[PDB]
Amino acid sequence: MLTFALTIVRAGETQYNRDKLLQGQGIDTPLSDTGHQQAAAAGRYLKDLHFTNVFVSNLQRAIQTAEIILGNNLHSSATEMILDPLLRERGFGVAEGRPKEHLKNMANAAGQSCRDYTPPGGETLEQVKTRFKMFLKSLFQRMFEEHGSAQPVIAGLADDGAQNVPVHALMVSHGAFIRISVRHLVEDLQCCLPAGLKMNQVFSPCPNTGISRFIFTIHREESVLRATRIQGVFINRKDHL
Repeated sequence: MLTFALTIVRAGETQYNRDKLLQGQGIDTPLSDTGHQQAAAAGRYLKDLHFTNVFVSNLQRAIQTAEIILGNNLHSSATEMILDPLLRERGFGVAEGRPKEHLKNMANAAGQSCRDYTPPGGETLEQVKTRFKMFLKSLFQRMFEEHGSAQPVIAGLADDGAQNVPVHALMVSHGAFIRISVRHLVEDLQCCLPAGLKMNQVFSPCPNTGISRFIFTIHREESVLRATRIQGVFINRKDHL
């Protein structure tokens, strides 16, 4: 109707990951050398895939990660890299630039758990979730426009779940945004899970340039595009590291 693969990759490391500082949207700096190497390893890993569509956070570390992946790709040089602010990392407001532990301290000082707490000038979970839902609606519209009309095999390889799926989007984003996105796919939209992936495993944090994959089936429910099936394939893969 339209079936398409979505590969999701977290940005590479900046200078600030090493120090375990909260980056969010307000720390917008380039990849470290490690970051470059992570992105290059991810690019070699995915080099045999044709990405028909590429969507990227407009934060620099995400842009560069995507550039390096595409620069390593054997098939996707004609693909325009779409910059989408909807893919930006969760904003952590005044907490940005502080070590990650400080966020815990602020939460505790406000009598709230970390899941409940939003620092001044940051986004709530609901706000980020809203950005992913908007991205998704926009994703479905763009994918059906270019590609639409009226069980995954998991071998431990770069093309798992997508060996014979020609329509393939790449999404390059950030750790907290990706975590929230996966949660929406898994919890809200109740996507199928493969091979021993369950609730417990699916919610682990994605490492820098960690790679996840879902297969979407979509159609027109009389003028409204909806997913008739979302199939998880793999989450947070880092073999290339």
